[PDB]
Amino acid sequence: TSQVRQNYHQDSEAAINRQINLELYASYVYLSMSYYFDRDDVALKNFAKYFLHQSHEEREHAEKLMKLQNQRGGRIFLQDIKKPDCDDWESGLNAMECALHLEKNVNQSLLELHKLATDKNDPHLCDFIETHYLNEQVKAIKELGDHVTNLRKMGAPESGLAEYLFDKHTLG
Amino acid sequence: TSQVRQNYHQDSEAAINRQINLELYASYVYLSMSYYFDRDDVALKNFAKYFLHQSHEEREHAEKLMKLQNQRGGRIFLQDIKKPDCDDWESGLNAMECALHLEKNVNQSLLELHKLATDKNDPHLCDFIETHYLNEQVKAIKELGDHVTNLRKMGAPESGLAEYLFDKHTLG
Amino acid sequence: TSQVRQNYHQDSEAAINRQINLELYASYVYLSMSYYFDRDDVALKNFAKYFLHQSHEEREHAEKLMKLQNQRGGRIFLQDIKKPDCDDWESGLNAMECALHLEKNVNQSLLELHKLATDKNDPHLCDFIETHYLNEQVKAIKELGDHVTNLRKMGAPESGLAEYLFDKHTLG
Amino acid sequence: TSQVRQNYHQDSEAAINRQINLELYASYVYLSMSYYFDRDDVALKNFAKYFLHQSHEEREHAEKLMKLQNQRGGRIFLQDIKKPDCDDWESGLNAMECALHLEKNVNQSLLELHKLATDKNDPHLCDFIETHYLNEQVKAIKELGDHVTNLRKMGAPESGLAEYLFDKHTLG
Amino acid sequence: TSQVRQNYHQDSEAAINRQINLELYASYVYLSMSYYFDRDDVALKNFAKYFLHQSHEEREHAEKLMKLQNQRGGRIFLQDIKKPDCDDWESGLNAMECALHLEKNVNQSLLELHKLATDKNDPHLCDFIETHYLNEQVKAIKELGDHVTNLRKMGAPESGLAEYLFDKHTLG
Amino acid sequence: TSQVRQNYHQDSEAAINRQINLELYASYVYLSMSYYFDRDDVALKNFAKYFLHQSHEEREHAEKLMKLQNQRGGRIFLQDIKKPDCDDWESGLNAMECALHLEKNVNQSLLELHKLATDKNDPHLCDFIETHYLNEQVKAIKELGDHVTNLRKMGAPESGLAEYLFDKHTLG
Ligand SMILES: [Fe+3]
Ligand SMILES: [Fe+3]
Ligand SMILES: [Fe+3]
Ligand SMILES: [Fe+3]
Ligand SMILES: [Fe+3]
Ligand SMILES: [Fe+3]
Repeated sequence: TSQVRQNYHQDSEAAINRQINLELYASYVYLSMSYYFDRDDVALKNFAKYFLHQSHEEREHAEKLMKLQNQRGGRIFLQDIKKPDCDDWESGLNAMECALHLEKNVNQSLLELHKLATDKNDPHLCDFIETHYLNEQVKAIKELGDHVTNLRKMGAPESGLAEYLFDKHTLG
Repeated sequence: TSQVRQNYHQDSEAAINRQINLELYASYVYLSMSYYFDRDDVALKNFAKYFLHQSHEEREHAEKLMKLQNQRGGRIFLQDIKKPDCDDWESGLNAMECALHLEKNVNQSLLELHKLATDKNDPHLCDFIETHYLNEQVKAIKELGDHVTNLRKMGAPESGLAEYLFDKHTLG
Repeated sequence: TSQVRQNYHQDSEAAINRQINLELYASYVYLSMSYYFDRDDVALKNFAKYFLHQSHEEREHAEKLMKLQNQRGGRIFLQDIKKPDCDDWESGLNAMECALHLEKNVNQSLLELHKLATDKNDPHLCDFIETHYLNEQVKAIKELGDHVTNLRKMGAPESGLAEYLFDKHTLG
Repeated sequence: TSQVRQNYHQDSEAAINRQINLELYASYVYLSMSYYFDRDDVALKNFAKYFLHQSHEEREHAEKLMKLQNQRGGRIFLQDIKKPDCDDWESGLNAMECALHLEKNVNQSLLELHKLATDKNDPHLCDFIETHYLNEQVKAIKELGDHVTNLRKMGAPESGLAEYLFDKHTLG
Repeated sequence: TSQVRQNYHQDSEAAINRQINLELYASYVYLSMSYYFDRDDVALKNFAKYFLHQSHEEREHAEKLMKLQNQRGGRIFLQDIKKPDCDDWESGLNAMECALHLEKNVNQSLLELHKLATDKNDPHLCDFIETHYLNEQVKAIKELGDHVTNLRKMGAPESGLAEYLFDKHTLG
Repeated sequence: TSQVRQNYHQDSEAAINRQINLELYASYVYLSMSYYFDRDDVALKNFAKYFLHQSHEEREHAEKLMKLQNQRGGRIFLQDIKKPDCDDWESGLNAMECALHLEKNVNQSLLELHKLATDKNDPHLCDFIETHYLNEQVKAIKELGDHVTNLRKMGAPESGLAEYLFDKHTLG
């Protein structure tokens, strides 16, 4: 046992280890997306910048979870990061839609984790997810929904003018 | 009676009290409009900013009227602010059209008030409405008519590209 | 349903809509109070400034709640803002006492809302009320209790010297 | 009763009063430790600086708890601060080990207090302990565990070179 | 024996250890006083600030005595800090009166200590109490007597206006 | 085929895709290493900082390779990032030794890739590996060999003083 461990269930430690894997996978998906819009046949530079910064943020999220593990006396066990479930992302609209789907998946995993903490009487873990994850996620979900709405309104995916214009004004 | 009251008819005091209620209602309508364009299914950020600043201005208008009441020795009596007559505002064009309709309603109430002052020999009240309200209103009406014209020209409400583009260049 | 809605009960959405109405009413009460102390027969300038800034803060509180509604995929439904339950507020002490009463009413509505979130497993809403409302309210209640205590000590409401002196040193 | 009291159980008030006593005792223990390493026969200047700043922090923690008591309408009742349970602290390693033991004791008292708040439906108190105490404590526990690990690795307590070197590089 | 001990009687060492306990108790009394005037039913903010800074000063006095002990080769032995002899301090005037009483108690303990040094031929200890304690105490006693005089003159404790006014102009 | 593809063999494209996977794996190994030295039972803060920055660099290396793929008209295909082959890294010396082993593995993969380019007449790819990878790798290998030499000289892994001292002076 760790000399610093206090009120840290094995279930929580394990759930944290799984959260790290999911955040790392999310970063990989966004790195796939960013470079999709770097192709000469896509060329949406701002779409690429968006998913690159999202990828970096997800990595920061994983590194914060790993730090918490170490601070709670839990032991970080790492697993394989699976390949993004897609390689060709089609339009910018489909990529935003995929991103929303993945963010709502993380938020749920995070909510399930907050429930575990609430069920194991882990007030510190609760505050941590509330303080550093929950609202961030609600904020990403809303940004993506709005991106998706505007893209659909401007006529994307069929209007390439829209995706290009969306790139210059919003993502730009 | 107030020790500072001089040439202030009861009719004017009452008309001022009613003007305050209308300005407060106008602020509420614009607050409804601003948050309509904050929805994930609308996402017109600049439309939201426009109606938010309009809401703030209408509140300033009410507070100036309340100050005048106190300065003229009139007693401010407040009434219930009714709920904006709409909750779903549809397109950005419909919201601008509603805003014009409400501004022309305030200007008329203001003109009727200027008539009361002119009929009660209240030169101070007259200058006040002339100095702080009338032209402001003519200026809002013209800005809204132009917004409405450009939106209709660009193809709004049916062209979402137009509303989005209108948001980025004019409201933006 | 909203594309961004996740773990957001109808009860919570409705409770948020009601919280917005109460915050808007609180702003109206403080606007009534501010202009009460702008009368020539009252003339407590700092009392007026206090309740004006409180009014503005309550409006900011409502606008933050409306933003949260939009971010959680809830739909903002607005209701009529009732007239402040008083028009003549008597002394500065009575106004502070009314303000305390209304703040403890909001805090309770907020606490009841935090309970609903805790009962619907809404950790995000919980943090939101904890992060942006609860302590703020405890802080307002304490400022008002202290204002009320000092006013009663200095001899207010019967000592006009006290209310005037309280205005210059504390509110001033 | 206090005019500002709302949702504040007697149990919580009492638990807060006891938390204040423990934080004050912790400050006394750290003041004993700081001056232990100021002796001519010890002379670990940085060890002294560490426990002095820790002592000051614990005092700030008590003063924040006393402020919360006053803000919640609870009445601060103070008890005797017991003498630190030790006078000679031996090596720097033993002092760090004592400090860890005492920090894990405070964190537990804090966790028990968070449970009381969670059991009395005190969301404000909950956030307060989460916001200002819990993570701070997890952070102190981890800093001390690491200090203890490095000291044991470098060969302390038997190697005076280690304690001296630890003083110059880490505490220094 | 300490390698640095020279002309340091056991009586002096013990008297220094007792002086430390009294200074620590004085700090506790002032911390009780400071938070008394932070209550919603008292609300004398400047009275609170006064006794808080006094509390901090008394702690500095104890820490200087502990440093001297270490420098003279004496060994610091710590005892329990008793609870302030009061919990409710009534008026600001009574608190000042209590503070004077406690300061004259410390000065006497300090004078008795200076006598011990003069009787044991400890010129260094003599200068230390003369240099860092005696005049400071005479200066605190005079500030408190003057505070007490002005409070009694302005009509305190019965005039709450006085205590409030005293807070804004002198303590303020 | 891509409209920008010219002198880009399928073998090279595939070798680039494999290089990306290896660089991503290297980043994962360094992230495992960094957090190993963040444990309370390890606590080598500078060792953690070293492997964290190395992890970031390897990610930059992968992202540069992905950019080159897009610029040469090759299509990025991503595969699963395997879990670092170790979870407990033992001493700081073993971690450096592992890092050397992995860097010499990447350099070889890079050299094999430079051979493929030289064999397919791809002068651009050749310069790219020469310009951005080869020397960097020779420079990392030498830094790690030197780190390993100094650690072994100072007595690590058995001397914890050495690892701690190595952390403060070199990594520090
Ligand atoms: Fe994330
Ligand atoms: Fe207006
Ligand atoms: Fe509010
Ligand atoms: Fe503490
Ligand atoms: Fe003193
Ligand atoms: Fe690399």
